[PDB]
Formats: sequence, structure tokens, C-alpha cells
Amino acid sequence: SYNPEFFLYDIFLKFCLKYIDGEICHDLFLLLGKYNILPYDTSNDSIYACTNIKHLDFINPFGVAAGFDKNGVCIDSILKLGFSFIEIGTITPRGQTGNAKPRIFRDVESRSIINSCGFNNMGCDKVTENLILFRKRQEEDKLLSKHIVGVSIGKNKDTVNIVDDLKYCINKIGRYADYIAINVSSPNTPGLRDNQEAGKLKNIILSVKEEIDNLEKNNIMNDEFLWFNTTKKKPLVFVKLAPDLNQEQKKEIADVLLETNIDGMIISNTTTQINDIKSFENKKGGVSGAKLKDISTKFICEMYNYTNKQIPIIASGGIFSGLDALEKIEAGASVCQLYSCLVFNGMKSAVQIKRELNHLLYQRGYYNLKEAIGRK
Ligand SMILES: Cc1cc2nc3c(=O)[nH]c(=O)nc-3n(C[C@H](O)[C@H](O)[C@H](O)COP(=O)(O)O)c2cc1C
Ligand SMILES: Cc1cn(C2CC2)c(=O)c2nn(C)c(Cc3ccc(C(F)(F)F)cc3)c12
Ligand SMILES: O=c1cc(C(O)O)[nH]c(=O)[nH]1
Repeated sequence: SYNPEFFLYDIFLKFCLKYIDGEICHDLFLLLGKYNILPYDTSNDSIYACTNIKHLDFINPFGVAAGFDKNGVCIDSILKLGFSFIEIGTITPRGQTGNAKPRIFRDVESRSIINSCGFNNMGCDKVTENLILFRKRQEEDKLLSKHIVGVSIGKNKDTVNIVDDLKYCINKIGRYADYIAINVSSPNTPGLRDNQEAGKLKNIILSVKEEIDNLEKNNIMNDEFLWFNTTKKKPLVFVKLAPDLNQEQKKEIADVLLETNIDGMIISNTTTQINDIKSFENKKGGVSGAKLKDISTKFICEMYNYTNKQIPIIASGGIFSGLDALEKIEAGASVCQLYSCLVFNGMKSAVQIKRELNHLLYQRGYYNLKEAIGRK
């Protein structure tokens, strides 16, 4: 399934990656998608690649990670590139400016990115208005039917007691989200990763699940009209975890996820422990991309064992090829998120990655994608 539209953007891609600033590249991409002039991938997806996380049914196992469309101003176009879902955010109750620019740097040779954004977003209220507009468009557009939209949530920079910010987001945007991702792993908000302590993380998770469950109580109508999302059901609850933890921490947090019955785990966020990128020596922030590939996959194996395979995994980190996706899936992941791939490969990310994984699934001997989960 070629397309003359995907190719023209590869021409622009080589230019931008070589001269234009990363965040400027991001703004242009988002701006083009805002006006619905990005290519489409309206082909039927392989039934062998369909996946699910409990009652969440994904048409294919590739979405866009958080931090890409932080404000939900580009949902329709990005999804129509060929992705099955998108994770908007991370959002905070009040929009922030973030750290000072430049805050995004690219090492083309190593296919790596380092960023110190600091949760720059428009705020929960405005992003909610955008998401409502999208759900209205989704009702009238076939290319958006059955596509998923998750919302990554966090805290404002100054707001102490992160629980309060989360409850506000839940109570304003919860009705329109298919799943909620708790971000306690961003390295650009000081001390957020200190909240991954078993006790703290327990109260955070339990408060989110309770707040989601409480929106349903005082409702006047049926559930079909309350949940204006894809599932027509209350959003699942996922947690996004950082890879820079020791084994003791890793096992107890996994124990907390079992006790609290979390719906999923997103492995993983960016890392701060990489020191082998010469261009990023004097740069602050977390690094993403290829140099994060092998590190995150291990973490998935370490966690897929710590939770006794009872909590599904969502893979994110250094996924650039179809074989990378299968490496993540056979390690224990059910779905994959692409971020740096879109940065370095552009519009062809979804169509390319989905084809490559399809060919590899049958060669390795599988009836469908599920058969591969944790087979390693
Ligand atoms: C510029 C930039 C901004 C990001 N913003 C967020 C964010 O707001 N929330 C979040 O959970 N992750 C954020 N991330 C992390 C990505 O979502 C993803 O977990 C990570 O980059 C690994 O993806 P990759 O290896 O395929 O590039 C951001 C990453 C980058 C590079
Ligand atoms: C999507 C994306 C994001 N970001 C930062 C947040 C991390 C980058 O730095 C990027 N660099 N490229 C090259 C992209 C992707 C891209 C492709 C095509 C164009 C266009 F053809 F329109 F010119 C523009 C941009 C980036
Ligand atoms: O989770 C996150 C958040 C940010 C940010 O918005 O600053 N950046 C990342 O690399 N990861």
C-alpha cells in the first residue's frame, strides 16, 4: 500500500532533521495536522495484529506516545496516519509554559533525543474543550471510528500534593477518555519520581480509580451517554513508570500494582542515566530514542515477571522497526507506542512499522499477535 502523499514528507524530513530546531519541527508537524493536510492510511489492518488490554480493543498495536499532541489539537490527523490510538498529555490542571527554550535536542547519528520540556500544556480545561470537539468530529467521520484516545495526567510545577491535581483532571476530562495514564516518571518536574514510593503510589492509584468510579454514581442517564468516548465505558487506569529504579523499589511498586488492581503499566518514560551521547553532554533533561530501546525492554521483562503477568504492559522506548515491536511484545508487552520514530521517520512510521511486524509475525510462527506475548 504505497501512497504519493507519504513520500513528499520524507523529502522535508531530511531537511528538518539537519537544520531546523526540534521543537520548531514539532510545531510545524502539529500545525500541518491541525489543518488535516497530512497523509492518510485508510487500509484495513491485519487481524493478526489486533490487540486488547482487558475490554480495551485496539485495531492495531501501534499508537503515539504521550508528549506529542500534549493539547489534543492534532488528534484526527495523527490517528489517520495509521495509528490505532494516541496518548494526549501529559496535562496539568492549569497550563504551564515549561522550562526555557531551547529544550529539545536531536542526535541524528544515534537516532536519539534529549528533552527538558517540563509539562508545557494548555491546561485541563482547554484541552478538555479540544477533546470534546474531537469526539463530536469522531461521531461524523468513519476514519476515526473505533480509534482510542488516552490521556496522560500529571501535576502543575508548584502544586504540592499531586493527588489534588489528578482528581481535578479526572473530574473534568474523565468522561471523554478511553484510558488514563498516571505519569509519575517525568524527569523534568523535580521530585515527581520520588512519588513512585510504594505507599505514595498506592494512594495515588487508589484515588484515581475511586475518582473515576465516583463520576458514575450521581449520573442521571445511562452509561451510553455519560462516557462520551470510544468504549462508552469508564476509562481504564494505567501507570507510566521510569526505568531508573533499583530492584527493591521495582518489586514493591509491582506489589502495589497487584494490590490496587491497576489496569496497565506503561514502560517506560525517558531516562537520565545515559552518558554516551557526545552532543548531549552539557544538555539537561531525559533522553529518548534508539539508545533507550534495549534498556526499556529489559524493564518490561523485569516487570512482566514481578507482577506475575497479571497486569498488562504497554511498551514505549526506542521502538523504530517492526522487529523492535516484536522484541517488546515477546518480552511481555501487549501494545507499543512510537515517539522518536515519528521524529526520525516521519509520516511513514505507522504504515512502515505495521507492514514490517505483519511479515515477521508469520515467519516466527504465530496465528495472531497474542500468541507472541511473553513467548521469549
Ligand atoms: C520532547 C518529548 C516530550 C515528552 N513529553 C512527555 C509527556 O509529556 N508525558 C509523558 O508521559 N512522556 C513524555 N515523553 C516521553 C515519551 O512519551 C516516551 O515515553 C519516550 O520518549 C520514549 O519514546 P521513544 O523511545 O520511542 O522516543 C516525551 C518525550 C519527548 C522526547
Ligand atoms: C514530529 C517531530 C517532533 N520533534 C520534537 C518534539 C520532539 C522533532 O524534533 C522533529 N523533527 N522531525 C523531522 C520531526 C518530524 C517531521 C516530519 C516532517 C515535517 C514537515 F514535513 F512538515 F516539515 C516536520 C517534522 C519531528
Ligand atoms: O514524562 C515526561 C515529560 C516530559 C516533559 O514534558 O518535560 N519529558 C519527558 O521526557 N518525559
